[PDB]
Amino acid sequence: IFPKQYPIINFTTAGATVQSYTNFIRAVRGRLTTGADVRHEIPVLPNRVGLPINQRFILVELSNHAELSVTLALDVTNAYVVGYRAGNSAYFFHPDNQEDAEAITHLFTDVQNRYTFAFGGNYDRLEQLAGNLRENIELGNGPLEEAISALYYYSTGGTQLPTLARSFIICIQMISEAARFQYIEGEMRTRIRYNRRSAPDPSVITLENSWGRLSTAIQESNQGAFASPIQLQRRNGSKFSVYDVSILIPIIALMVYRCAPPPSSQF
Ligand SMILES: Nc1nc2ncc([C@@H](O)[C@H](O)CO)nc2c(=O)[nH]1
Repeated sequence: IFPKQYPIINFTTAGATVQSYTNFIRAVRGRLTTGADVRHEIPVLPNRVGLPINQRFILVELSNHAELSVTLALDVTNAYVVGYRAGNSAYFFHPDNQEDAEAITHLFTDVQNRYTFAFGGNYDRLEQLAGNLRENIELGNGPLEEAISALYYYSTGGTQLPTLARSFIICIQMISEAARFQYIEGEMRTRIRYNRRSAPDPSVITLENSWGRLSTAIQESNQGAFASPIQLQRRNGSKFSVYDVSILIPIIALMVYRCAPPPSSQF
């Protein structure tokens, strides 16, 4: 066996409902947050510094309607999708630094074929590759059915990288963004409830883009007040400003670690 098999959380597109999608996202969230380190009620993701590699990754087994499966690697410290495995191959985005390049070797070690892409996995590289921006890519259970198939066929040549980058973007939103924001799990539940496939709107896209910033402002907010107004976007593109963490408590599910557990405050 490898020294600690990282936790795997399974999900299927096969008979999905709002109940099985909520379950899956609760589980994933419950795998990521320390439990403790609750800043003004939001759980903070564990600091990358004193984190042992045998605690670094969560694996998500994405099954499918035609019994094809993909296993994604999730980085606990930010819920980032760092790479994936399909059949006997494993592919990882290009790491952003040496430390990450190092850690990534402890992932799917039993695969025969490992590949590290030339490009990184952030939305900008991926939108350019997909040749289609996030607001023009559809989300919902049918798009996720299509994504898992694409990732699995990349191994046996039904590649086409535009389609593969598009499939990663779809998968990053319905899994890591849904976990980061209670708001975005809500958009996906509606698409699954009505069996809709719709692109994300401005309120959804700006939350994705502002998560780091939100984590820093909530962690350095004085008492509950943001030391300067953060503007978000409405679903119609109107900007508005949030000045206080309470507005965001039903919105953001977890935060990336930025500052010191306060002094304590948990008990
Ligand atoms: N591979 C992969 N790529 C990503 N790119 C951007 C973001 C965003 O959530 C950033 O926080 C801001 O755009 N998340 C991810 C992600 O989890 N996985």
